[PDB]
Order: sequence, then structure tokens, then C-alpha cells
Amino acid sequence: MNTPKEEFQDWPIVRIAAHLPDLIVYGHFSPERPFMDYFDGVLMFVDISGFTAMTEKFSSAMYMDRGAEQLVEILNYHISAIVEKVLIFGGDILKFAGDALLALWRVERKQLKNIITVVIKCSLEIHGLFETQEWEEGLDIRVKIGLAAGHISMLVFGDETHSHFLVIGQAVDDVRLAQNMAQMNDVILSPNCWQLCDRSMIEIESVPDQRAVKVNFLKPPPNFNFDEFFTKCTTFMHYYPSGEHKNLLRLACTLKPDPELEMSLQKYVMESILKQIDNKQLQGYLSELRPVTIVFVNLMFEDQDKAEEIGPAIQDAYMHITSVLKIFQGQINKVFMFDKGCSFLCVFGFPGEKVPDELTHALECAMDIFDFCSQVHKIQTVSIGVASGIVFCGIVGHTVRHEYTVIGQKVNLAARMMMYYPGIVTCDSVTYNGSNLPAYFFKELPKKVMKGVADSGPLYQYWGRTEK
Ligand SMILES: O=C(O)c1cc2ccccc2o1
Ligand SMILES: [Cl-]
Repeated sequence: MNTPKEEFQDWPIVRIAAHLPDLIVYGHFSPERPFMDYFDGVLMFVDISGFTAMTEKFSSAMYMDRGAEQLVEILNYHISAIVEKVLIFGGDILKFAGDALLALWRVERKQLKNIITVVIKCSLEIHGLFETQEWEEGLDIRVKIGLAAGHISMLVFGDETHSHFLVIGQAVDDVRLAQNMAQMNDVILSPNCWQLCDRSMIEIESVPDQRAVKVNFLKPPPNFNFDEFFTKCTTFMHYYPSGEHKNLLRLACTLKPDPELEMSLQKYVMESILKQIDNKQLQGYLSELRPVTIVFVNLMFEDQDKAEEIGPAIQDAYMHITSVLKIFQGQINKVFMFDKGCSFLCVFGFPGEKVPDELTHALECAMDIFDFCSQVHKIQTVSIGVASGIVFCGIVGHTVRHEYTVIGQKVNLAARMMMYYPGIVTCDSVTYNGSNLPAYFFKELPKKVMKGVADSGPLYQYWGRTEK
């Protein structure tokens, strides 16, 4: 009696699970929005910001008309190898957002110490991927790694058809700060990660004027076997692929059709991604160098680590942001913490979502969002950065773990505008000149040197219709 091999694993539910972490896939949580969870873990923040420079050169006539295709191919080539490293070492990739990825090892407090060792070793094997890596003309493209450990809160917000999630708290703030201290090839530990770590495993040096530390070496004791050590650590990793599924990168590759789970998971994913997953759109349609308008929205709180305080406020802002964006096919691409505030990366003019008068609409939407969010209880400061131009749109990461992302100088510009000009609506020259709006709607701003952007162009505050 025959026994045919290889289980079918290309279900729509599996394709949707690629765009999500295990934190979501295996989350099983209540309907209420906002939803909040509290746990401990180790965070890894890998920065690959050599490619926001690569985006510009891929726009040139060199690449003929295959710049977006060549860019996503070389990106994913490198990011796939980082993803595979994180996954094999037992991490959950939470999020991709142009310039970086965030990974989680969610673990009970007693196991934090040993898991930090696992995460450090993973970090050093990531750097070793790029030791003699390059693309000939210009540079060599390497990574920067910040690590943190401690209390982590999760926020889930949304409505009946859309869901978004965020990690929040001191370890989230710390991993971002650790990453900003890092140079090319560094592994930085947050002060608390250093306080919790196995100090007899790791050789560090002092970071100037900083409580955070730099890993120089992993020097394991005489009788230490990393493979045996890792095997002991997998005891505490709920979803580590094992036994008959030991060949898999993600347990999520084994998800079976489940209408109720799929209904809940599809809400995290953009309708155009779902269409491609459903084989109703060509799988290359979403990789594009495309003119868009970025509306970057930042919401500041008195304490950005207390999810019970800020979760209701983000939900309230989300509900209004979503109603305003739908009007013009605006999309929330990502939500995440900056080093100060919760930020919504909103996009006008994504593939098949182009409206006429994109710029006038992006500006009126920004002001609407600004005015509402300014009246939301616990929102201390709203800042909105508006920038317009050619950006890269595409699915970034590994086959088993990928996300739709925007990358480009105009993405970085909108982000830097909202941090360097807090409390106002700002826009670039493209938005200002190409707005179908009169000059007195705007105030021409002083020029600030912005860490990441070279000649921004003239910047403007969107003042709005009246003097008041
Ligand atoms: O460039 C950033 O600030 C950035 C990238 C990123 C990736 C995952 C989660 C948060 C993130 O923030
Ligand atoms: Cl996040």
C-alpha cells in the first residue's frame, strides 16, 4: 500500500503567516481593541542602512528599467541570510521597516541570562556573514546590532477589518538607543541586558559617557559546548521546529487551513498582498520604484512604556487615522516606536491605489489627523512629516518571513522632519510646489541639519486654511 511523501504546505493561511511573527500567528487573543500583553524577552535590532543609498543608485538609467527588481533581489539576497540566522537561533522576526528588522526571543525571566548568550552568538554570526561582502563600486555594506533585555509590552489595535501590533516599553526604547551607539560591525548591549547577561561568557568594552556596553568577544569556559547549550535553551522555545519538522525554518510553515485563524491573521495584511497570495495578482506587481507621498505621524506620551496609558490613546488615533486614509486610499504601512513616540508610516499612491491630487489630499489628511490627535486624551504632542517622491515598494525578507516595505530618501526625510520639527505639520518642496494650494497655507521653515538627510531642499510648515 503506497506511502507518498512531502505534505502540502502552500495554503493561503501559510502564505499569510509569512507576513507575521509567531507573536501574532500563535497569539490566540481576545476581540477587544486595544489588546495588551506583558512578557520578558531579548530584543535584537539589526540595522542595514547601507541600502538607503542603494535605493537612489537603483533609480538611475544604469539599471535600465529593472531598478526595483534588481534592488529587491539584492536586498532579499542579504536580508534572507540574516532572517535565516535569527530563525535557526530561535528568534521571532517581529518587523521589517526600511533600514532595519526587529527580532524577539520571548522567554521567562529565569532563562533571560542564557538566552542573551544565544542572542550574542547569533549577532556575531550575523556580522560574520558580511566580513568580506560588498558590491564593488562605492562601499562594502555591513550591519549594526543593538541588544536589549527586560519587560516588553505588546499592543494590538485596529477595527473589524484591520489589525496592527507594536512592541513597547523600556527594553524597546533601550534596543533603539543601543543601535544608535553602534558602529559598522558592532554588537551593543543595553545597560539592563549587560546587568542580566552571563558576564563570564562575554568580553565587553566601555561605551564613552554611556552605561551601555560593546561586545568584543564571546570567550566560552573550558567545558562549554555551544550546540549542547543551545539544545538546553530550546527547552524554553515554544515554537522551535523539531522532530519531524526539524528541517523547517518556521513551525508556521505547517499551519493548516482554519477559517477563524485566517480571518484574524488576514487583518494584519494589506489587501494587495492578499490578492497576490490568492493568485489573483502577478507576484511581481508589488515590486516598484514608484512616486508616493509619505505621511509620517508621531504621537508623544508622558510615559511611552506604560501600555495601559497609551494603548487607548493609540486605538483612538488609529480609528480616526484609518477613516481619513480610506477616503483617499491612504494605507498604514507600519506602526512602531521611535526613540520618542508612537509612529504611523502612512503612504499615498501604493500600487493600484493612486488618486488624482495626491499632494493636496495628503496635506488635508495630515492636518485632519493633526487636529484630531491633538484633542485625544494622553497624546502630549503630534508631529507630522510629509514628503513626496520616488520610493521603493516591495516585499522584503525571506520566503518564510517577509513584509511589504517602503524604502527611499523621502521615507527618511518624512521621519526626520517629524522629529526635528515636533508639534507641527511639515512638508518638503515637492509637496509644497505640487500642492494645488496657495502660498499663505504654508510657512517656509528654518533649515536644520538632520542626521541621515543631505540637502532636504526647502522645508515648509503646513499652516492650514486660516491664520487660526
Ligand atoms: O528605522 C526605524 O526606526 C525602525 C526600523 C524598524 C524595524 C522594526 C521595528 C521598528 C523599527 O524601527
Ligand atoms: Cl514593533
